[PDB]
Amino acid sequence: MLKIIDAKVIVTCPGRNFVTLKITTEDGITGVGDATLNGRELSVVSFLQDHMVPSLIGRDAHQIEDIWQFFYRGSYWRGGPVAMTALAAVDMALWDIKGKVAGLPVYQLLGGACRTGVTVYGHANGETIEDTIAEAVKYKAMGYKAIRLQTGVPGLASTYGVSKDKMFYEPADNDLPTENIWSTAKYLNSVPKLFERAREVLGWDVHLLHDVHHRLTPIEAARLGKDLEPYRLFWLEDSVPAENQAGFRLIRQHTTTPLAVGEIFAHVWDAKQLIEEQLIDYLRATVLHAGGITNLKKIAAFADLHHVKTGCHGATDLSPVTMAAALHFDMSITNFGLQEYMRHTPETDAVFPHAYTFSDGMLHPGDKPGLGVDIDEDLAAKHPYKRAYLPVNRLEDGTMFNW
Amino acid sequence: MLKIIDAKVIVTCPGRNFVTLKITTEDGITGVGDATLNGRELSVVSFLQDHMVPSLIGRDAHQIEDIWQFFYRGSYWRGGPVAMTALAAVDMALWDIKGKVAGLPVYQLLGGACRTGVTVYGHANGETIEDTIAEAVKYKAMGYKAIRLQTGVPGLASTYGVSKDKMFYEPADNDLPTENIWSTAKYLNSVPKLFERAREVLGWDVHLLHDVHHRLTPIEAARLGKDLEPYRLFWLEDSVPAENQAGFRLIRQHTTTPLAVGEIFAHVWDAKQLIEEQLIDYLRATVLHAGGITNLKKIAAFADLHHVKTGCHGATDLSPVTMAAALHFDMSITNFGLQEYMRHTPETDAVFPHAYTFSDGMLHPGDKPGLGVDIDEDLAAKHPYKRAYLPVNRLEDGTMFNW
Ligand SMILES: [Cl-]
Ligand SMILES: [Cl-]
Ligand SMILES: [Mg+2]
Ligand SMILES: [Mg+2]
Ligand SMILES: [Mg+2]
Ligand SMILES: [Mg+2]
Repeated sequence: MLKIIDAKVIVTCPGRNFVTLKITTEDGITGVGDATLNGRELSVVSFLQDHMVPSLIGRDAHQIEDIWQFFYRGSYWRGGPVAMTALAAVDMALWDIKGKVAGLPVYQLLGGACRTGVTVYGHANGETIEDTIAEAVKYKAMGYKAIRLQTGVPGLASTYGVSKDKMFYEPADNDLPTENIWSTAKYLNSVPKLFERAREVLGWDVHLLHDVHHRLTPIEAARLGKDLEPYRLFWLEDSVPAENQAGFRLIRQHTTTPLAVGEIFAHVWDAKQLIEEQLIDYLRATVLHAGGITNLKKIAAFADLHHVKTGCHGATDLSPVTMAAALHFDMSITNFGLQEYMRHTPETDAVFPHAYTFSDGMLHPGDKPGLGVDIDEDLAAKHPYKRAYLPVNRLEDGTMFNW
Repeated sequence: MLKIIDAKVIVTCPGRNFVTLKITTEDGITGVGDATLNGRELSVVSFLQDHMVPSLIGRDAHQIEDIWQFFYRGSYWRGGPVAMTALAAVDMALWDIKGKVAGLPVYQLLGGACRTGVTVYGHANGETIEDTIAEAVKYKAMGYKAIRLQTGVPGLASTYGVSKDKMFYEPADNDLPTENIWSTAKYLNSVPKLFERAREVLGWDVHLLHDVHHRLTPIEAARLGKDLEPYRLFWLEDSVPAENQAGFRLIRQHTTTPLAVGEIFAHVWDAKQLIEEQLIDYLRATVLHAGGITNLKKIAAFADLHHVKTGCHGATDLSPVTMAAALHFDMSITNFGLQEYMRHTPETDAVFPHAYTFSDGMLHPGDKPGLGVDIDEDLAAKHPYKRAYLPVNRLEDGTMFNW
């Protein structure tokens, strides 16, 4: 029995906001879990500390699945990004604890190593095509096997994924949401040239990816996928908002460009139709926003029955605690596809010391017991919360749209 | 142009917790909206005051749909009970303001009166069948045209909906979740007798309802629905958890007992398959938990294409502000089915003075401009927040289950 004696929520902003749950057991074994929900951080803080945490106290930390079900079913209102992110933080901390008790890295509990390391993709961006390709050349030189390309839309002042930051992209940049303007036509007429040029310069062995970031309708995404077929993308991501899962049927009927979706998904139900009808090739859902290792492991098993591989999201708003958890998960499944890896700031790496390392285009979680990560509370305390929002996006006529 | 100059979240516990948003405009017109999420109340408080509210300041309150879209899309993570309940509060308050500007009750803006009043059901319960039926007789003498019946399960210490409270049921009763134990078989073998007896005593004109409260599988619910056909129930509610909406296909194939579901639903997507395959007869989703009048009006329109009527949830954890908004909505649609009405405490009614009245089995929202409800802030401040959780439920072997 590993009785839980304390559970605390820590908020810090070492370059951007992160929320972390730290659980302590009676004999001093601790675990951490990430609870960061970009642009709505404090709602999760409250969901944990005002509501979930009081029920953790006195529970046996060994009971991972029962605690998971207790919170998932016990909340009454079911799922949603706030609830599932809070649950993720508990789940990650409990797996961390399990590994420490077992004297083993978490991946050893989930099936053991299925690969030598975890292949990542990097984030090339620029205002013009030549700018983006110059960045991609850099990522290839740095040993990346896979690279996402995003580029400015001619005739629009701003677009998703293009900024002054080059090893990462940090869009939550203002204390009220930054407003953008969008034209779908300007984008559809321009973005295929990016991938034509990329293949001319970079060749055909490197994997190339693209995030549409929710801006198309299915018949538009069908067209974009066809236009991109000649360049053999690894995936085309989040092409259309996915609440209507049948929306992907039209895409799938018209293009063979592989499809990815799901960084925002909170539970299996957000992907069930997509997976069961073979409408996607990669599921982007994460241990952070879809309810932890416990839940993502179940989802991955279901995905593997339908040729779906994992392509976990990995933007900066997933802390090093999520990255550790994601790497243990990624190491231990047959149907791993790719792992996104945006670099954290040096201050973030200092606040969350961790065992995972990057070499030759792959991450590896290390072999420390548990997750192989912790939070330095003293350093965390030196970086207070700073309100910061994700941007919003409107059409040319002012219509509220999807960023 | 009606500039928003202030927006405050007020938390009060006049017999149970309620959260309320109050929006003030430049020239003094105010609106209120309910934001209460039973057992997770403080998470919505934070989602509103730490994240949404800062964007409300300076906006034109007339722009109801644009503000709705701004929050729904702008949060990035989409939907979920916390986000959609926060959004409902904003939406209710904006409609309140709109009615006030227009000098009309809200139902007059949504289509006008479609009926003389809003028919409700009440809440008969007791430990034995005789006790439950005597309660029903009381409600029938009070002029209720529809009555829900819940009764103790022989051989179980407790069950859903049975307590010492008789005009309402207030299950969030402890500062940690109260634990219950469940046997499906004991319930399936016993509950039809309640409705057999009810028809012998009450007759056939009164509408009789039952809330299964998430405790069956589809084939079990199919059986219960068949067993209850002789008694012609108005609806059989929440028979199975509904994340897998295709679960209702088996129930529908086997029984003609009418089905209701959805008090917990946060958005149209939670009901889309249920509605489009004609799997239910009544949608239970509310202006509070499914994103306001704006969203529920759209959902009701979709429902009406598939013979689905509204049966909004109306338990105590929906404040009088929700009930006002629910009644304006209920008055103004063709496909109204029934409105649930649990009584609030006298203290709750005093904190939330309201125009709506009850007579001859119907509620009517009144004819004041706006919603016809307000919050008395001075009185609200006399009743501080008190943590209180919904109960949890486990099977005989300890398995975490659905309450
Ligand atoms: Cl949620
Ligand atoms: Cl949510
Ligand atoms: Mg910076
Ligand atoms: Mg993305
Ligand atoms: Mg009481
Ligand atoms: Mg119910």
